[PDB]
Amino acid sequence: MKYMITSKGDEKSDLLRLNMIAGFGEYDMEYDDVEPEIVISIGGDGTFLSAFHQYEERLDEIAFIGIHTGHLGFYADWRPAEADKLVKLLAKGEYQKVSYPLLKTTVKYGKEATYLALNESTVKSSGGPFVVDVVINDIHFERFRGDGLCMSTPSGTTAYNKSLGGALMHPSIEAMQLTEMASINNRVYRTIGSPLVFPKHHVVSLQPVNDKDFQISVDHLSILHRDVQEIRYEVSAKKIHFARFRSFPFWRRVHDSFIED
Amino acid sequence: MKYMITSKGDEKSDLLRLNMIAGFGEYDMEYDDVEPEIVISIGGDGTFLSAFHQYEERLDEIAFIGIHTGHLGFYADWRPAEADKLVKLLAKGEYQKVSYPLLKTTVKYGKEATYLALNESTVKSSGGPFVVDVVINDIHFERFRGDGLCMSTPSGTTAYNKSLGGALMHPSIEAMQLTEMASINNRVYRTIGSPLVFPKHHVVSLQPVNDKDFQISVDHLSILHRDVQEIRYEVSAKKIHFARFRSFPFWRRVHDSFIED
Amino acid sequence: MKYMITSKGDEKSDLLRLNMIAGFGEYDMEYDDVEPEIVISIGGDGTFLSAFHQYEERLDEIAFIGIHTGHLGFYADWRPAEADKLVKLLAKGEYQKVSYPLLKTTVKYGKEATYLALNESTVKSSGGPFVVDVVINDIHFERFRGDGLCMSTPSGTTAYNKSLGGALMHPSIEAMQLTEMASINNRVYRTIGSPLVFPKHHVVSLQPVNDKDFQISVDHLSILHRDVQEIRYEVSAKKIHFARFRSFPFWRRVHDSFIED
Amino acid sequence: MKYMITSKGDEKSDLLRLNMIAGFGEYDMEYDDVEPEIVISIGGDGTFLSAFHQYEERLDEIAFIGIHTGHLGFYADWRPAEADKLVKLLAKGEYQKVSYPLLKTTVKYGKEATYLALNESTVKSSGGPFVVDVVINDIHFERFRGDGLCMSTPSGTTAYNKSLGGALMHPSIEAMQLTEMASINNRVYRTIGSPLVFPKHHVVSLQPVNDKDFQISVDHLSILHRDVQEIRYEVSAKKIHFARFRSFPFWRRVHDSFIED
Ligand SMILES: Nc1ncnc2c1ncn2[C@@H]1O[C@H](CN2CC#Cc3nc4c(N)ncnc4n3[C@@H]3O[C@H](CNC(=O)NCCCNC(=O)C2)[C@@H](O)[C@H]3O)[C@@H](O)[C@H]1O
Ligand SMILES: Nc1ncnc2c1ncn2[C@@H]1O[C@H](CN2CC#Cc3nc4c(N)ncnc4n3[C@@H]3O[C@H](CNC(=O)NCCCNC(=O)C2)[C@@H](O)[C@H]3O)[C@@H](O)[C@H]1O
Ligand SMILES: Nc1ncnc2c1ncn2[C@@H]1O[C@H](CN2CC#Cc3nc4c(N)ncnc4n3[C@@H]3O[C@H](CNC(=O)NCCCNC(=O)C2)[C@@H](O)[C@H]3O)[C@@H](O)[C@H]1O
Ligand SMILES: Nc1ncnc2c1ncn2[C@@H]1O[C@H](CN2CC#Cc3nc4c(N)ncnc4n3[C@@H]3O[C@H](CNC(=O)NCCCNC(=O)C2)[C@@H](O)[C@H]3O)[C@@H](O)[C@H]1O
Repeated sequence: MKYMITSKGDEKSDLLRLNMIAGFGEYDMEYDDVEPEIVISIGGDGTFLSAFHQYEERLDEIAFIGIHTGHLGFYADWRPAEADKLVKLLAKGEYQKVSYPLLKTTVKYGKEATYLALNESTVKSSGGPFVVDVVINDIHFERFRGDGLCMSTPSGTTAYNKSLGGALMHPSIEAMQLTEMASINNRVYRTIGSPLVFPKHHVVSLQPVNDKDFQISVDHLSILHRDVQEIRYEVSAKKIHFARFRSFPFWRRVHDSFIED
Repeated sequence: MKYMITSKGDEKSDLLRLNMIAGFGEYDMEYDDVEPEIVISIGGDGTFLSAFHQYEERLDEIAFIGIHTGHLGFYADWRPAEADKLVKLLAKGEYQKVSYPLLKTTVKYGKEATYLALNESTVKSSGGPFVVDVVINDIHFERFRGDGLCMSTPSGTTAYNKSLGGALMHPSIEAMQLTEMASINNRVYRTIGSPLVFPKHHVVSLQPVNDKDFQISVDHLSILHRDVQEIRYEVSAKKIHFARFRSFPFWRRVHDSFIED
Repeated sequence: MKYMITSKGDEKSDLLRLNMIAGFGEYDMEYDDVEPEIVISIGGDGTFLSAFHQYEERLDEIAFIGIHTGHLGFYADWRPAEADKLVKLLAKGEYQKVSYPLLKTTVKYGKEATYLALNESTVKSSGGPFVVDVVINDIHFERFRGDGLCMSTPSGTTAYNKSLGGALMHPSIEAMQLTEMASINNRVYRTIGSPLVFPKHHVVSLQPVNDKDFQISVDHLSILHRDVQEIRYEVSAKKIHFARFRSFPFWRRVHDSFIED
Repeated sequence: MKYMITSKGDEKSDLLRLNMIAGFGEYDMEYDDVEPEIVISIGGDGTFLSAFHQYEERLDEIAFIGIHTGHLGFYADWRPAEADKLVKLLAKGEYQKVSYPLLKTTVKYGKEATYLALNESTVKSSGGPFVVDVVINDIHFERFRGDGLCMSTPSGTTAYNKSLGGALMHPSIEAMQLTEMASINNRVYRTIGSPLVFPKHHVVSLQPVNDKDFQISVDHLSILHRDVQEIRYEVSAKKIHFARFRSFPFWRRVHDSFIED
């Protein structure tokens, strides 16, 4: 297999990467960071998100693996001490692939840009008040006034979405979840309050009310967009694929990350 | 079609029912409350939940319709003024069927009882402290200490689940959602806090820790169970079917019920 | 000083109590559980709440001290290993007194009963729906529909109130805090949602709307009241007094109980 | 009395102001915007906050009055139709003064700046991750990681603080309330979660952990501070004073603004 390895870049991660490369040299494994079939991320979830975005144009051809060199990362399945066992198992093709859903964000102006999110896409104002109309499948649902909005994938539900009161969703559910950031609610201004969970093929559109400039973040890459006509969220047709070598169920992963491990 | 009509029993609902019966008499419609194919509920969501439980043994043979005689009911699609138009459309078979998921609860003792919920199943203590171990697909996930737990269907997400901070979920998603009621969280006792959303085929089991008596409510029918070994939640294979005569999208229904109408 | 010692009653607490009694015998200390001036509670916060209610008729004549024999108790200032140092310091009168506010609950029928709470007073229905009008200083404020209501003292804010989303309040603030349990909020039914913090001399009255039977709990002593006309909450004029031998600030106590220790 | 009138500046507010000025001309009232004793704000709460900050250096010499020309403003006690009755009552000195507490924020660098807030002071990062140590009366209480923090006065509790889950506090309570914005909570990172309510003379200090640049907002005036050593919050010794001409209790004001009016 062609493979590549990204590192967080501290001394620990860089040496783990060099040692795994040396270990891969003893098998029919070619290091190739243009067209890898296996992408190994060594670091944390931030490192793993950067790896996903480096290869977002070849998701259907890649299985990802995460090694956490600090504390547990949610997209990590290996500790550094297990890296040799990983090399051997990867080499012998001894794995099954697991797929998580992805979120597509489309930004239109006055022209379009699309982004793929593994965790979430959020939107805030570029300074002034944040006010958008929320339109669900072309039905006007609410006018949102507040700090911003967060649209999460299932595997993203344990990240920013969790901090905003959202529900944790198992990743086999093909859905996206919208959570509010500090909405205004009084007798004049009203939002639903609750997180909202949307299935595949529903489209959630945000439409400016006054200011048209927004800070849009996709997995914490945050970009100012000007003259925005619409921001459209839907579950992507594209999926990220994971190499899985043993059972590490999602709910155990949640348990280990939030309850005790 | 065989049909029947349940009424909340106030003067308004009883007369609407008699007038609809008279209207049905002018078509090939037989009143039959043993084996109806159409069940019409006139009242509110409580009335509609009672209708569902009166016929839970023939869900695959029945389409339900709700008329709200007070303010909007979530399971209601008609106002009383539209009852004549309903009679005519029902008679001419001018409808499509829509299915919502259901929740199955199994209670084992030391012997089993199962219940079907359209909104939710909740569990509390019979007086003493409520303490259960939460086991997800045979994996011990947390020990819950607090007031109780609520497992909601998708259409139930807008009911008790909403009041407990849960996410609102579109009913095409085959899932159930677990929410906490006032858990204890300190350095000794820890729960996940967040609502949890489970797909079809996941089993959530509650296991007593000390007290074995629980008050279990299914759609607000609340029953004391003694000597409980286990309470198991899963998405039912059974579905409730609705007669639909026009588009009334779920998110518009949410909008009309919580934002403005 | 006259003193007494209550024990949780496990082997550990009973022996600690006997050893402290023996230690007190070596000083001008008389064991007296009718008119103690010092009440020592050995156990947990439940034990300490029982001690407070055993002596609620002599609060102005008593300083309380808590020993936690299990993990940290919020009303506890001593570990069991420090009991000897406690005996010596108590005996030599080497302490300052600290006062926390208390909550008064009055229940009227059709006749009155009053209770004093150190943590909180809550109200629920005796089975049926819970619906009360909330009246603040004779001003109708909201009609509450839901599971119940919790009125907390400042030192109670870290207990049930915390689990219900309430704010943690420093105990020098003479106030009470009202929190909701799972209110219904839709276009027909509306509550404030937020916790409410009331100063001394404000009166919060709950008035039945339909059912007149309520389960009222004061520090987890829960009693059915029938034919209730009114439930009135106000900050008590009475205060619980603590013996303090060293600085153990409230916010450090919070830190140690919820963050790390 | 010397008085001045600020207007939101729309046609409606400017004409109300001119008509009130004309009405004041018929009494012993001098228009003076350098040293007014009465400051009348015509507009909304934003207008009223701007009036407060225009005169923050003479709070002990000023009574404020608010007129809301749009929907109810929380700092507003008059509708535009009552402006004549206001002029007459103000002129004849027919009023009592009411005082609300204020929040003092001190920012130190490496040099100090202080600000007075009527609603709240918030702190966020200037872009990068927000990470501060929270120190309460020189006791390290938690390391906060998340979007930011909000410190609210009592009258501010119904504003941003409310949107962040904070408790609503009656303004006679001399306190400040700290609320979190989307904190990270997992097995590695822990915050208290709950709002915290501090009495007079407690000092809450925020200390940078890595990045030293912060966006600090005081009543929605938002300013970048660089090279920050510390941000200190305490209840101000200074108070804003209101002219009151009739009873309009705080809890009725809350009721009218959030429940119905
Ligand atoms: N106010 C907020 N509250 C909560 N989360 C927030 C907030 N703002 C942004 N984010 C999330 O940061 C992601 C991106 N950063 C790497 C990551 C992750 C991750 N992904 C998952 C997952 N799928 N499941 C469970 N845990 C996960 N984690 C865990 O978050 C912790 C690290 N993140 C933070 O410090 N963020 C705060 C600002 C700084 N960020 C970064 O520079 C990049 C590590 O523990 C990591 O393991 C974004 O995508 C949001 O989601
Ligand atoms: N603390 C609580 N907070 C919030 N809900 C609670 C709480 N406790 C129990 N329940 C729910 O009551 C259901 C059952 N009652 C009929 C119904 C409904 C319904 N179903 C849906 C739906 N699927 N989507 C959107 N709205 C829905 N509604 C709307 O609730 C309002 C009526 N219910 C209440 O007064 N309950 C409080 C106790 C009294 N109950 C009853 O005697 C029977 C009407 O407005 C009705 O339209 C149970 O199943 C829970 O879910
Ligand atoms: N759903 C709920 N969620 C959260 N609390 C609830 C709930 N229902 C009731 N209560 C509280 O129980 C008190 C009374 N019980 C002894 C105590 C305490 C206490 N007082 C304080 C304080 N002032 N500050 C910080 N921690 C405190 N604790 C800590 O609570 C833990 C123990 N309590 C519970 O298991 N209760 C659940 C039901 C069983 N209870 C009891 O048999 C008696 C121990 O850790 C103890 O240290 C009542 O008064 C409420 O407040
Ligand atoms: N995410 C957020 N969620 C909730 N509040 C937020 C958020 N961010 C900032 N703020 C608050 O805005 C204040 C400042 N703006 C004028 C005011 C007020 C006020 N003060 C009180 C009070 N003491 N009690 C009850 N209601 C009050 N209101 C009511 O807020 C509504 C208007 N405010 C907003 O649109 N803000 C969002 C951004 C735009 N802002 C402004 O350009 C200036 C009107 O209804 C007004 O009446 C700041 O100081 C925060 O507190």
